[PDB]
Amino acid sequence: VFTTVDNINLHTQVMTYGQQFGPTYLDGADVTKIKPHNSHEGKTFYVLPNDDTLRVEAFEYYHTTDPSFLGRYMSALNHTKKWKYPQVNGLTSIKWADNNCYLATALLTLQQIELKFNPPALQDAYYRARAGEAANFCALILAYCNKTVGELGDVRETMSYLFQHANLDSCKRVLNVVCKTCGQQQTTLKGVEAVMYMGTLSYEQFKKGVQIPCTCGKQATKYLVQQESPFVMMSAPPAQYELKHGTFTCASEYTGNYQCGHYKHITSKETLYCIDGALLTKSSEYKGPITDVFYKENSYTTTIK
Ligand SMILES: C=CC(=O)Nc1ccc(C)c(C(=O)N[C@H](C)c2cccc3ccccc23)c1
Ligand SMILES: [Cl-]
Ligand SMILES: [Cl-]
Ligand SMILES: [Cl-]
Ligand SMILES: [Cl-]
Ligand SMILES: [Zn+2]
Ligand SMILES: [Zn+2]
Ligand SMILES: [Zn+2]
Ligand SMILES: [Zn+2]
Repeated sequence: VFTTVDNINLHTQVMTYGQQFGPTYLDGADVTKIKPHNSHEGKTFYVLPNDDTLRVEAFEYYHTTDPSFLGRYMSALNHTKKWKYPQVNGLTSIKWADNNCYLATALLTLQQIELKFNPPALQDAYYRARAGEAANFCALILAYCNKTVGELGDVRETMSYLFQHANLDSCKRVLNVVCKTCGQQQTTLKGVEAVMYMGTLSYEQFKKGVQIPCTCGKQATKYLVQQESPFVMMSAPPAQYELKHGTFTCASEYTGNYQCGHYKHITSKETLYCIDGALLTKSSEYKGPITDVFYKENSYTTTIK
C-alpha cells in the first residue's frame, strides 16, 4: 500500500495499521485500531507524520507543524464529504447541515474576491471547490480555524483566519487620525489589517471619516488616505442596512441572537441575489441585517489634504 501526508508524495509500505504506522486514516474514517483487509490493499492511506521526511512534507503542504491538525482535518472531512454542494447562480454553495451556514457564506464570498493561499493544501482545495468539489476545502477551513463540525461560526473570524494564510503582503492601508488637541497622526497597516475594518459597513463612510476614541480622552476622526488591495471587507455588529445593486461585491446577512443565529449571502450581479444554502431569491432592492460587505479595490488615494 501507499502512505502519504499530502496525497502528492506516496511512500510504498506493507498487526493493525496503528501498531505499524501510528494513527492511519482512509478517505476520512480513522482505521488506527482496525486491521488490513484485502480491498484495503494497493490504495493510499494518510498517516500522522512519524519521521522527518513526513514532518517536512506535512509543513510544505499545510504550513503547520500542529500534530492535531491532521486529525482535526480528517474529523471535519468525515462530515463535509456528506454535505451537498449545489451550483447556485454560478457559485458553489452548501446545503444547510451541522450549523454550516457561516461556511457556505465564507465559501460563496471566497469565489468572488481575489486571494492566493500560501499553503499548497488550501490553494489546491480552493481551485477544486470553485469547480464544484468543495468537501476538502470546507474540512481544511474548519481545521485552520480551530473549529469542529456543528460549532457556531462567525464569517468575519473565518475570513480573518483564512486571510492570515493568504498572500496579502502587497496590501497597504494608510489612515490619518485627526484630533482637536493631539493633532494628525498617519499609520501604515499591511496584510490582513489593511483589508479588514470593524465598526462600519460603508467603504464610502470610511473614506469620508468615522468617529473613534483618542487616547487623550476626546473623539477623533479616522479616514482612509490610501488603499492598495484587490478588495476590502467592512464589518459591523448586525444592523438594518440598504444594499444597492452595483455599489458592493457581496455581503453576509446575519439573523437572530449572538452565536446561535443564521447567515445568508447577498451578491450583486445584474440584480441582487440572496443565497440561503441551496435556495436562491432575487430582488432589485435589499434592506436587512448586514454584518459584512465586500468591495472591489485596486489603488485608492483620497482628495483630502
Ligand atoms: C468570540 C467568540 C465567538 O464565539 N464569536 C462568534 C461566534 C459565532 C457567531 C455566530 C458570532 C456572531 O454571532 N457574530 C455576529 C455576526 C455578531 C458579531 C458581532 C457582534 C454581534 C452583536 C449581536 C449579534 C451578532 C453579532 C460570534
Ligand atoms: Cl507558515
Ligand atoms: Cl455526517
Ligand atoms: Cl445551519
Ligand atoms: Cl500560511
Ligand atoms: Zn504559511
Ligand atoms: Zn455531520
Ligand atoms: Zn446556521
Ligand atoms: Zn488627542
